[PDB]
Amino acid sequence: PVEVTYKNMRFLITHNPTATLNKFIEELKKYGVTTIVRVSEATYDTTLVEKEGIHVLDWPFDAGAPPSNQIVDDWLSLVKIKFREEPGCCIAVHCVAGLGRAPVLVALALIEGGMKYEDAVQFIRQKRRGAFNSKQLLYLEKYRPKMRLRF
Repeated sequence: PVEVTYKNMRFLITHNPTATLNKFIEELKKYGVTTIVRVSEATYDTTLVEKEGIHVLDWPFDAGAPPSNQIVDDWLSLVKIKFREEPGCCIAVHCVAGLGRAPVLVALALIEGGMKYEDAVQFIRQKRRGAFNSKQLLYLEKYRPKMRLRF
């Protein structure tokens, strides 16, 4: 469980539980996460998660493949609204391995928050070493930001 914080944003990058749901739920609730963004095939049932009060959003894309335009647009709007309506909260992004798709979204949040892509890569790699493969680093390098988040 690795946590990334920048300005008004706080993220928890997680993976499929190593160990079962109860420990997982308790940990998320303790971190203040109000939303889980699952971008891959997930190994747990949402029904218990939602009963605990954490909405799950399922925006999957292929491992190593870049997220669709819609996914990026939807993610950036969620980041824009959620942290303002619930200041101090945490957003969880979940990946199969917690090394590619989930850090990629967090990198996009950091870039749209003012970081250049190399700053964001290092910012996440400081918390989760070995994140991002070559295909994914190139995507972050080529990404051209909308630059519409306000702080």
